[PDB]
Amino acid sequence: LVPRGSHMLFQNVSIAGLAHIDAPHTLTSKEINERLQPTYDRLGIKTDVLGDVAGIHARRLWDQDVQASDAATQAARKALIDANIGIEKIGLLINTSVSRDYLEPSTASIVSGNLGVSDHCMTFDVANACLAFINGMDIAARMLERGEIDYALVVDGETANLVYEKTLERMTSPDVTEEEFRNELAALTLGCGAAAMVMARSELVPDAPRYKGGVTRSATEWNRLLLIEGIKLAQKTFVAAKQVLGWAVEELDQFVINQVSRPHTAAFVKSFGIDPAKVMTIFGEHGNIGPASVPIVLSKLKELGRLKKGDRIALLGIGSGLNCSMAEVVW
Amino acid sequence: LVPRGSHMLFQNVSIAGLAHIDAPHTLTSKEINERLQPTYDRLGIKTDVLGDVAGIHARRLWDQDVQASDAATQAARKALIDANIGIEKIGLLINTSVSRDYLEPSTASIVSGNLGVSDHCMTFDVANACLAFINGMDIAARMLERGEIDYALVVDGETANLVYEKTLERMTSPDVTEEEFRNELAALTLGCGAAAMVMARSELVPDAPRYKGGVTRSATEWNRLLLIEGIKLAQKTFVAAKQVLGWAVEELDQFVINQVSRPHTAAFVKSFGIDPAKVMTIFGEHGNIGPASVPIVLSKLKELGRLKKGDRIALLGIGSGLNCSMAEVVW
Ligand SMILES: C/C=C\C/C=C/CCC(=O)[C@@H](O)CC(N)=O
Ligand SMILES: C/C=C\C/C=C/CCC(=O)[C@@H](O)CC(N)=O
Ligand SMILES: [Mn+2]
Ligand SMILES: [Mn+2]
Repeated sequence: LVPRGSHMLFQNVSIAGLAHIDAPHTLTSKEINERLQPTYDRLGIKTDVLGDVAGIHARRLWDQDVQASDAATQAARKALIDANIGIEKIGLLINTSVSRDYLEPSTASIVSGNLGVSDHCMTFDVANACLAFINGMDIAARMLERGEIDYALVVDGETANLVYEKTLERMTSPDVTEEEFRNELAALTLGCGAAAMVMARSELVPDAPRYKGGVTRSATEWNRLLLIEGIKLAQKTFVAAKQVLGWAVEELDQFVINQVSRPHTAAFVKSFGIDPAKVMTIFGEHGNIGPASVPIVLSKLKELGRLKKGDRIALLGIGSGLNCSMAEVVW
Repeated sequence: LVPRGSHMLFQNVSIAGLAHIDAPHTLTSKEINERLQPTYDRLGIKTDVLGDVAGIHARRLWDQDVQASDAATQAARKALIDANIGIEKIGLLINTSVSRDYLEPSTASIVSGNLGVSDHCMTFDVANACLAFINGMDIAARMLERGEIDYALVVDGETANLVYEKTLERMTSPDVTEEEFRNELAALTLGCGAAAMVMARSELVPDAPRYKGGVTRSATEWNRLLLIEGIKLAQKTFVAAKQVLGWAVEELDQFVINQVSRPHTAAFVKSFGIDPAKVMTIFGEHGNIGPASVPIVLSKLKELGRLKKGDRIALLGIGSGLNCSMAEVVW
């Protein structure tokens, strides 16, 4: 009768399985710079924007022409093994990546066809920049909590090889200006990789990690500056999380944050007073893997044995929109 | 304790408002053919594939460079007027179109920024070829039924002007073959338009039309032939609808079908024995408006006064994937 925050949390949703793929090919910003060196000179910038401003040593790329669906399929296979279940159990598959095979059909239907889902499995894509994986988890959770399905797959594969090729080669043309060159430059922090998660009704997977859900706030009036507005949005979203999830910063055990740049992380951790030891980071070697960053970090934590039963894990993203979501997992 | 179909239907979800935009510029297939006539000759095809095989007289195009977000925004404004509510009531906005402004941010966040949504409004895109509008209605319904929100906007704007321009001009090049030309040709059945819907909790809008929900089946192994497999998927989806919604063909008052081609409609209506008078059609003058087709047809029905309290309306789509969804509205 009387609402309270805790009421809209999910009670019967768990994480049954989780996997990630690291893309194989390391590319350093050293190599990239040396390719860029003559156009650094030409325009006359002595600053190493990548290594020094952004703090990115290197990112990973695919070795072949891997399509988003290919990478998601691979991660999906691993996550079904992690969960110990066959594909015939899956009732929903959502694809959440920014990289997409086609305008249509959906990338989800391609991954579904690859894995061999049943004729009962519902499939669609969600797009929301870096927050989409959290969006897809929530959409699946609502079907699970209702009892419409028993298992769901949320997948995300990212490719940046073609982005680099076009952009690297603009940023060595004689006809490029500075406002041009500086804009294009952000393209070169992006990285490749993939992640997948199997979610389930908790009674099917007793004592699996629990997905409680979370909150979203937006500042779509905004669809130096991005950083400031991002932090302000995140502060407001943190209040909403206090109100629903009962969060205090000191009671949380990990912060799984979308992975952008050393300054952006720095600003985030200071502004909320977080112990940086509770914020695993991968941008400096993997670059920014977009919406796949969050589950990839969570999967790496699990695998390095860094999580334990009862840990409170905060998943959080600030994304173009602007949008900000925060959700809790209890390991 | 014991499941039954009716259990997973929505009890507290209504349609509060509905609007469509027709794109202004008529283009006939006559004109298009006369532009194509010399390359009909060259390859030596005496068949009028558009007018005779597909049955499309004409489609509508935008007069200016209208972006998907622009068209959705317009339809959205109309639907909020239809519903008699301000944008500050909206807690969710989902964009379901195939046409997209950017890889990111989401088209939804752009429409949201245009309308002026509150900082509480969650926004994201869904992509699933022609079925997405039905997918977005269902996603919103689950949030509404739970009580997470009170009002949602589902929007869809489609643009095809640029598709035509590139394609028309391939299909007049000297270097085009027949397998090429025939493939490209399907591009020219597509049309422009937009639709928006306001959904709400039923107690907020007493005696509004009721959204019950529906069912989905897939044949993603398939991600002349498409037609046959489509009908077979639809027949299986109809069985699922019988099992959940209790459908019989004769008990339904309208069939709101995604709008493809005269043969595809024909095959559909015969295979299920539907009275063609219960299947409003717009493809012959508007072409195929993709996922916007369904709500656009529903909006036209309402406006021509063709629906009455208690009418059972079947929304149905067969889409690339292959996927098939069917849902019920009770007017
Ligand atoms: C501090 C606020 C900024 C963090 C947000 C991320 C911006 C840089 C990116 O990584 C974007 O691609 C994220 C996105 N598109 O949603
Ligand atoms: C009879 C089965 C075929 C009907 C399906 C539609 C195919 C033609 C189109 O209109 C596609 O664009 C639909 C789609 N992409 O989901
Ligand atoms: Mn290599
Ligand atoms: Mn005109």
